[PDB]
Amino acid sequence: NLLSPDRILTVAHRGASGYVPEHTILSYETAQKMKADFIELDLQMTKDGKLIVMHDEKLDRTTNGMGWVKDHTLADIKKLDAGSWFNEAYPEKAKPQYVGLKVPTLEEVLDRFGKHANYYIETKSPDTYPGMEEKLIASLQKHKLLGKHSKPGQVIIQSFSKESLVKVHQLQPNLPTVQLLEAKQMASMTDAALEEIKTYAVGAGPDYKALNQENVRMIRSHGLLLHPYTVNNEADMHRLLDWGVTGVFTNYPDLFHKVKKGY
Ligand SMILES: O=P(O)(O)OC[C@H](O)CO
Ligand SMILES: [Ca+2]
Ligand code: NA
Repeated sequence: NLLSPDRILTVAHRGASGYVPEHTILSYETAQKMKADFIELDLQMTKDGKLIVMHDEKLDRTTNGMGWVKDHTLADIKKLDAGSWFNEAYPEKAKPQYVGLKVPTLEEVLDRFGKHANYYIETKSPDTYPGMEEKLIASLQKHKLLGKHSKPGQVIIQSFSKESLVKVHQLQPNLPTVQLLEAKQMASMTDAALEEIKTYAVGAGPDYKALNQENVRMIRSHGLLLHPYTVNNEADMHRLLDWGVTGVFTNYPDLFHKVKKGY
């Protein structure tokens, strides 16, 4: 069971993004081959209302385009190069085949992997994107990833926005959510706050730098899954697993897969 506290989950942060440009089909394919349990998506929305996968609200960092995603049509965004930026930023990891990779839609990612992947999907800035949760759920429903014979945990919805997750939970009670937390939030965490999270979410996803043995124990004592982000070096993977987290977001899913076998 994907949602079992006894199972350690490898969540490939924006795919195998330590090796391949984030949020490209190729990044997700690479994560799959590296035995990731989940491929992780960040959602934005185009001017014509299409959900696409991109971390930033703006095109500037990971494409040769400029401006807010929501000011551009999907057709115009599909003209962009979403791979070359990676070759430039990380020359030592550059590959010729990264040139010309495209921004995928949510629909394209679900179409690519179907039920062969598990999806960890974040609603970014959902208050700025009317209808984001409904469109997301509609896409999941039509790709047969929802329903009550669906595999529990095949999709997890995550967000920094509590509002977004409460909305998802109200619309789809059996769709597991995970509340994301910044270091500043996690540092002042209370039992009351965790009990509140537990009413709509099955787990918490904090900045791992805010974690210690005591508050890992605290989170787990509430029966919450615990998936800290973003864990990229092996020593920290060991430390967190030793403390008792139940998975991580990582840019190096192959490395975490190896580490977790010892726990
Ligand atoms: O990488 P960010 O900025 O989306 O941070 C949150 C983690 O990815 C967990 O979704
Ligand atoms: Ca994310
Ligand atoms: Na750019």
